Amino acid sequence: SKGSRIELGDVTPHNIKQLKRLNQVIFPVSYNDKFYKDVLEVGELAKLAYFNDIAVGAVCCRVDHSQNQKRLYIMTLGCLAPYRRLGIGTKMLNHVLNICEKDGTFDNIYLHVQISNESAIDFYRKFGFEIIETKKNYYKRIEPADAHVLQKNLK
Ligand SMILES: CC(C)(COP(=O)(O)OP(=O)(O)OC[C@H]1O[C@@H](n2cnc3c(N)ncnc32)[C@H](O)[C@@H]1OP(=O)(O)O)[C@@H](O)C(=O)NCCC(=O)NCCS
Repeated sequence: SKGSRIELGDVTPHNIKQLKRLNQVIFPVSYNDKFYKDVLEVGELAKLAYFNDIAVGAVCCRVDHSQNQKRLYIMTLGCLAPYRRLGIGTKMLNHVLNICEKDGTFDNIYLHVQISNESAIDFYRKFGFEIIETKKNYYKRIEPADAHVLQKNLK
């Protein structure tokens, strides 16, 4: 962490415009105004990521109670293409893993990855996420439509 050029910051009504902008470039699915209203309310579960004080990424999560578990759902975690492989993803994922660890009541953390997202699969598997399912036709508008469900067990 020391000397690091990467820093995470809070999402606020002041920089939320910048979050949406980042998400529009990085992620193939569009998020509605509800998404953005909700992110302003999850506190530490939404962050902007900065490299040399430039906003280049963001992570947005939600608490999920499904399958009789308490789950952390990563809805978006990503950064701008020219800044990849610099540790920014790791900083964002470690931020969320650290919250779950301090809280202690989460059963797992999971997310959906388009089957073509080789680099995302590589990234999450490095941290102990596993493909636990491939959902056919998960995505409505993009090709390919299928998504892997990646999950890391915490319990
Ligand atoms: C997936 C993503 C978040 C990774 O972020 P990042 O900052 O590049 O990740 P990091 O620099 O912390 O790298 C983490 C480790 O993951 C693995 N990894 C990450 N990207 C990889 C790639 N393209 N190919 C192979 N391994 C990769 C590596 O082991 C890497 O460590 P290393 O650089 O020492 O080899 C990034 O590629 C991204 O923003 N993707 C677009 C958004 C997306 O699809 N995210 C998934 C949800 S839909």
